[PDB]
Amino acid sequence: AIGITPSIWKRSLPLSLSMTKETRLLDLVFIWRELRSHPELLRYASDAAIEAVRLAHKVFSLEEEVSITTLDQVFEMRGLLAESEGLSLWLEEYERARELVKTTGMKRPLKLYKQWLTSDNVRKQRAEYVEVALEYLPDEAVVALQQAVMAKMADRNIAIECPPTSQYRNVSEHHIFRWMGLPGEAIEGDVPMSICLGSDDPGIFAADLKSEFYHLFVVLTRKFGLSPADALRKVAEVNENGRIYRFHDV
Amino acid sequence: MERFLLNSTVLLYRLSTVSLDEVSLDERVESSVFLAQYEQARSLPDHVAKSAWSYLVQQIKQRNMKLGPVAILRLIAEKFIKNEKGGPKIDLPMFSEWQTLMSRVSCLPIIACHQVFNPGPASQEYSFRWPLYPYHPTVEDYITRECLHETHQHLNGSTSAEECWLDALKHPEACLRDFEKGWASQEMKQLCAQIDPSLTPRIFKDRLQIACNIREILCRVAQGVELPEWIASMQNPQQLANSTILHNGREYGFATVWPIDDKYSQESEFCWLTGLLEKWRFNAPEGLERLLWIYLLIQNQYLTLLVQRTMTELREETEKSYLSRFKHAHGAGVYSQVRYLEGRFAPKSDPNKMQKLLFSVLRGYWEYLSAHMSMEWVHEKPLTISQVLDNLELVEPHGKCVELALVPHFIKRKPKNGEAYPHALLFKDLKNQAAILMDMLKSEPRLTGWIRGVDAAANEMHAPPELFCPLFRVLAKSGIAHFTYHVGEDFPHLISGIRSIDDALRFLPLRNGDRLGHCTAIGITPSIWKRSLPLSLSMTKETRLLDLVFIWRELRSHPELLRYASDAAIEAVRLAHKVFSLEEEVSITTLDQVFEMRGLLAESEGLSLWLEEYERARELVKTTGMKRPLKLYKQWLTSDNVRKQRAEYVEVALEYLPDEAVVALQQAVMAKMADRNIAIECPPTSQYRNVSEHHIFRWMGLPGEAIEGDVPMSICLGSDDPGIFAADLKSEFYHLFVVLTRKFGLSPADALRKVAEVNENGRIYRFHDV
Amino acid sequence: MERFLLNSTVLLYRLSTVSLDEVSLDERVESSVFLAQYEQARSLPDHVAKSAWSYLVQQIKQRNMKLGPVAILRLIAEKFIKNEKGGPKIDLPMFSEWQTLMSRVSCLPIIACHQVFNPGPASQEYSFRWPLYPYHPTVEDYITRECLHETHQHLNGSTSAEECWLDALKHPEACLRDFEKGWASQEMKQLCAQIDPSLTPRIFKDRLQIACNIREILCRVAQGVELPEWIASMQNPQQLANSTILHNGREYGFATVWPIDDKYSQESEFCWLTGLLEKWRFNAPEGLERLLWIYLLIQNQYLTLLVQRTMTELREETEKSYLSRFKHAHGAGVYSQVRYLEGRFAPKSDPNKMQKLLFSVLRGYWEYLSAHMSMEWVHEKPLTISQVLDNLELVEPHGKCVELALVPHFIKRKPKNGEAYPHALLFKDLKNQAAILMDMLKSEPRLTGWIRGVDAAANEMHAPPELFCPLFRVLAKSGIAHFTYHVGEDFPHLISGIRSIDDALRFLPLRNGDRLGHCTAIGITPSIWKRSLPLSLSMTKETRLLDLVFIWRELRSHPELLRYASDAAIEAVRLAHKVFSLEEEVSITTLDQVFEMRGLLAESEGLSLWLEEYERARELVKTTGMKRPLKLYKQWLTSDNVRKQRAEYVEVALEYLPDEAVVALQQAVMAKMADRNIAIECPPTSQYRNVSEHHIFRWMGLPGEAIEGDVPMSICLGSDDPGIFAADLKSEFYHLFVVLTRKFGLSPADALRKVAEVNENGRIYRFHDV
Ligand SMILES: [Zn+2]
Ligand SMILES: [Zn+2]
Repeated sequence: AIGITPSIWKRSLPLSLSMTKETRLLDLVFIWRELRSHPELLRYASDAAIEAVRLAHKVFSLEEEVSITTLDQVFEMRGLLAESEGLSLWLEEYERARELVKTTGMKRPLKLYKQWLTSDNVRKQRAEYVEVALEYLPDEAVVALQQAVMAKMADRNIAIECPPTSQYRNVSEHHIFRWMGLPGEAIEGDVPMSICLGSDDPGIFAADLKSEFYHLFVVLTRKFGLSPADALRKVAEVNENGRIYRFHDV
Repeated sequence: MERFLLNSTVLLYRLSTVSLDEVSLDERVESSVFLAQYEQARSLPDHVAKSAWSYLVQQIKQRNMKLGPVAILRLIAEKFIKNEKGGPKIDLPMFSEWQTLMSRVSCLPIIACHQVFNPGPASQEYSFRWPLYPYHPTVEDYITRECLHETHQHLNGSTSAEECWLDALKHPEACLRDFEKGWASQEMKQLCAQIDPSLTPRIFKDRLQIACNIREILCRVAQGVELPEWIASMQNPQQLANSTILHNGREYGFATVWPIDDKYSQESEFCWLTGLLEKWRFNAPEGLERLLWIYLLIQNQYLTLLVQRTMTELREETEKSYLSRFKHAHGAGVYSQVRYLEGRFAPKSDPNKMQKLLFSVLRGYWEYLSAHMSMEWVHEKPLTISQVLDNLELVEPHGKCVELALVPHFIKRKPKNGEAYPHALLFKDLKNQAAILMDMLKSEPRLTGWIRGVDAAANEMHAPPELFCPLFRVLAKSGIAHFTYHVGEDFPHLISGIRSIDDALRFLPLRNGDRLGHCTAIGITPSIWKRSLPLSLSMTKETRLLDLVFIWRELRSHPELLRYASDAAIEAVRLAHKVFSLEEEVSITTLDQVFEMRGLLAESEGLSLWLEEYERARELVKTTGMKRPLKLYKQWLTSDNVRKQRAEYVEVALEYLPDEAVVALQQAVMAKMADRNIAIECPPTSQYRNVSEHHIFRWMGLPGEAIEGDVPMSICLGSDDPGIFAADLKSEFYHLFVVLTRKFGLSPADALRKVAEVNENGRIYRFHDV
Repeated sequence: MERFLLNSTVLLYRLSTVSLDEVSLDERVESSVFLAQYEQARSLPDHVAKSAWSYLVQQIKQRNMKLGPVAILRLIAEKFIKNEKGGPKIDLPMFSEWQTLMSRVSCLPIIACHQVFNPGPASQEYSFRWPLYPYHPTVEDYITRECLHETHQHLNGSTSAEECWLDALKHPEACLRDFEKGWASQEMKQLCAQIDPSLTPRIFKDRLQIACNIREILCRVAQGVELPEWIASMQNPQQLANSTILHNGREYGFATVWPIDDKYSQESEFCWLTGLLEKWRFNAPEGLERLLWIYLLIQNQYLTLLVQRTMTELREETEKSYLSRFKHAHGAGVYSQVRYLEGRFAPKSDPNKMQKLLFSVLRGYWEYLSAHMSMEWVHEKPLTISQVLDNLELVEPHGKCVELALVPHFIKRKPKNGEAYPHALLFKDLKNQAAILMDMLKSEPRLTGWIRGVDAAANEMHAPPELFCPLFRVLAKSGIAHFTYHVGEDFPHLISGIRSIDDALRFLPLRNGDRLGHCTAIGITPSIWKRSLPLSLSMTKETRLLDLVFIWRELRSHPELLRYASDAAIEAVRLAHKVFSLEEEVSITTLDQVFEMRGLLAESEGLSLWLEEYERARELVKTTGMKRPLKLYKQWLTSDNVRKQRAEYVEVALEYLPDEAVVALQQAVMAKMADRNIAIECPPTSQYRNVSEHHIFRWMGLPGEAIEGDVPMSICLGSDDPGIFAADLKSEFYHLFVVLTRKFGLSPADALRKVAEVNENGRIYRFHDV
């Protein structure tokens, strides 16, 4: 999602895509969170906030007023174990909710999250479907969200295993090249992200890590015009990322 | 300085009160002229006026004339009118000054003087025609090829103020009846005091009678008929205030015989004036010249009062005023000057009167067409709307004649002291008028091909756009295509006007190709909008709160105006706190929710074709999260405390928002209008010294007038000048051309392109049936 | 996802095979929908489809509807159609999606559903009209002022595919006859398998009969007539495959009484569908709703097959199809929407049939004109072409109605196994057709004012342009002004298409103002021409050699492409070495000499009006130095070895020439076209995902689509969409306007200017008599 461009992500897709209300609300909250500080995307942030409050109004069947701030509070508690205190080694996260229920000001987020978890009406509304326009956010805004997630990943030093894989006609349109920073594929505000290699091709017989390495080398040398040395450097950086971020015991 | 001798309350009073044998009135004409100039054009620096008057006397004395109407008219005619090509025309460099003069003086005496003292070739028999235009071959060729399109004609009925003078003389007692029924109104008392302090209905009547009697007497001398004996008894102009004069024991009437059957027609007036000036070519009797002066002064005063403003209008409910309207829109040639004419009329609350008005309009149109094409007319003498429509169905849109599109008005009135909700009784009267219109359209479906549009004109502040939304929706379904609504004309604040335009956009059912109206609030610059205005303007709390919400909505996303958006939000929450007498906390978000429901019918569910918007509120009341907006809106509609607080007043600084922020709001509304493809009918109109400062040029994109972030908006033309006599669509087209060519330096071709784009917008956004 | 419930082979098979009392078919409708989506739009990522179907069921269930044709049609109508101004229209933002939908679904059921569940004002009596357009005042004003011009109308005869459905129902046995006579053809077997694998003529016939019977039954319920008793016996939709149903011992017919005289007319279809949906407004019987579903599916499948494709065409040889054609080109108003219409028809090999077709066309045109003007018609009832021409001579080009220009086709067929020279028998059949045409023009010289042009359409690869040059020259002398020839549509390689256009330019007798055709090869970019193509494309050796010679000719003078020119020359010499089985040395110069003689008639001198080109070769054989070119061309024409080698195949790399070189060739052909003032009729059409990638925008010069060295080429418009039902010139004009305004960001005025230039090119390069 953070490698595919909005340009080549909507190529044979219907002008309206239907999702679940829970995903729609969470997406609106995420848009607000990430575009609050963007001076050029404040309109989109505000519209996302307004739509999020509205959709929360039915999803929760709320009669009162719920602000985007308290919606954010509610949705930051998704990491809590459901059956902790609101519904040996497991003891820590059994009580992890106790700190939350101790905070005197965490009332309405807590009860709202409990409705989100247990209420049959809220669960039916969560499974409900709603339509979203393909151009709900412009390409610029989608790229801004992608680059924000990129920056988060780079800051936390989280690597991305990228094997070669529906909307790509040719392999030269793959997002691995955008991540590797090839001219014409990288976008202005991109951030390097420590891509690692993986031998996983969904629709091929008899694939190998060497096969994918050679495929990347061939694409780089023939379609991007890179010399063998430069192409080898680019593929080797990803391959070495595999070793740097290996899980093996040191 | 010549205008002050033909339009002056002081001069009229003096001349009408002193005896006709006084003689030697130069001192007093001069003093009254200076008083009139101080009252009307105060900014003359007190010595330019002295010098201008000295030059005027010098010209009169050198040319061996006497200070009087004949000399003044001769000077004006030599200065403005010539002969070129066909008939008299106005100088291109002098047309602007001529228009300013027409705002004070009637053109017919001047044209008569021109025809007498400087006639054109004695081969083109001149038939009087108003108004006088300049000549430019490019403009004439463009008019001949494309014709002119009228989209805004609703000012004095739809006729020029100059035929209203003769209509008043024809129906003096109808005019007196209207004046009295309306002089009880304060608005009117103030207006009468501001024009002529000691006017009153009685002197109004006396002045009308004096004008009629003077017209009769001067017709006698124009024909040269024997000066009847009772003229000797006539010594003091006040004697003419009455229907008869008493010479010795007997009461003689002033009436005489007139050549033309209609003695109150502008042709008759022109003939009489031409004869009088021909007889007085070399000199005139002092008393009769003073009578002519008094007649001209009375006419000009009446026209001033009329332009600055039901029954006299009812008298335009025959197939005569409309026939003259169509003949006038058509030029003097075979092919009409005006192609697509929009005809706006007030809808009547009586079905009979409505059928009446519509039959009159349609039959006048049919007669006009019959005078320009020959065809089998089915009913040679239509008597009913059905027969007139049978006749009109045969007319093809060849383009020879005018094509009519009728648009009923909707007059908005101020809310009254006690009603269920604001503008309840107004919404009612509109409901009954719309019901009559819909029953008409039913009983005659063919009337949908001639009634194309419902415009809501009248004062902006008296009813907001959100009140007309249910009516416009219901009419849309009853078969009324195209909608119009006056917005941005008069506003307590520029932000208020911009907000009104935005509310009209986002509440009215305006479809693609619809037109709004003047929309002055998004054309006038903040620089030239606060030029003689107090540093603080007072508005109503409801307008203040809505303006703050609008500012927040439009400047949320502006990185450079976030401070103003935040302050607007905070002030909006505060003002809502008293207006609603709320104890709890209301956010700007819920305020926005509350104020997006203004388009709902008040008596829908919170207080056949009407069923849809009777239940339109049910969706709102179904949404579980729309509680507090709903109850708050109900308080806004019904609560007596909230209504009193809404009518309360609060002060706002003139620089509450900087020029940059106001322009940003204007450009946001511009972008909305361009996106929805809504056109703006812009006629020429308080803060503009010169016509070159008009916002039409900003909209047209002239360098030095357009602002960086402006958006084109599809301006259409309209012949509506509030303060002129005898204006026309051709006159306004020529005025725009003259301003563009002389003040903006544009070549004739470029100026013609710019004016033609607006004119063609009239055709593109016409309401006529295709 | 709604399109897969109205156009689906799997759904049709399932619904037509299971009993009418099965009930509860949701699982299966869903599974068949996913199969249809995988078969048709494969690129949906397998979960977007799941979600879309879930949303569809959610909408149906919330609005208390049952999964079926009524619900699907209601959803589509609410989503696409409204009421604005006059009659229903499509959203401007939704028009592109509506066009894509029209490529799969018929519009009449959707318009009926809109008229039932969301009618406009009850004052505009709606008469069904196809297709549905969007509304924009600028476009409507432009159409009213300038009208639209049709230069390319040759796709399904000249009628939309939607009336062909009713024509098939009217003549089921004619349609069955055509299907069988053509199902023996391989091309057709492959097409039928690719659309519906198990189609066969027998199920074709059964489906037509089922559609007819369902139409009769549903007409009964639309009128509400007593549900005849034999409906109970009807249990399985296959029972409707036959002309009669057997209830108990008896055979009952399905026919009933119909209100309108023509029960197979689109008005009758609309009336029946409107009545059915009105009766089923709230619910419908499951069995009858399934019958309606099956009818819609059968209609859509038939239309898909028809659009993706003699006798049924012969049945359009009356003065009915042409009269409807002209009435449809004319709008609903007094003045025609289409001004200059080019009418293209296949020339018949029988003089009787040709006279027949032409009398039908001319009489339909005369009837259309008689329905719009009143004049002394000489022969009130013309019976012969001479009488119809006597009638038509009185018609002036005022502009009220359409003006017809007839253009006979020339269908090119693939060369056969054994003939004297390639396309000998084809050139023959063309010769006989041209002879018939010339004898017609002789026996009636006035027919030259109505037959203006000989177009050669059909598949490009089946006959090269050089074959038609003698025919076009002879016709030019027989009195046929203007010539047209399809080029650049389908090519084995982009270089091959560009070469074909160049050959057409330099061999056909195209004069100033002539038009070529699609010319896609010089509009499609090399970037978007190789998107799903194999890295190697195989062509014939003759095309390969000609392409190499063309590359050399065009890149000789290019300093940056000299390497490609030299390689092309070397490869051309090599390939000529086997193709000609030459032992000696042949240079590229003599190869060029050989291949410039392709315009010569084969049987001239190397193998009355025809005399000129019979001897045209004598000049060549006179030139002493033209030996080896002549003998080589004779080998090229006659030698069996050379002909076998010509039909041989060879592989060419997709990147044989770089994008730069291909663009250089395209721009060279562009420059040739601009110099010779040859226009390009560009209708909207495999490698384009979205319409914004069409080459018409490159030709129009939009930023981001035009290439640096492009040359304007006088593009004209044409209403020819290969894969849509119910398309129109107005529809394509609006589609171009919508794309320009929404995808390229152009203002309405700029977009209108760009589309208007192409439209006006249609008038400038019209073939009509001046
Ligand atoms: Zn107005
Ligand atoms: Zn074609």
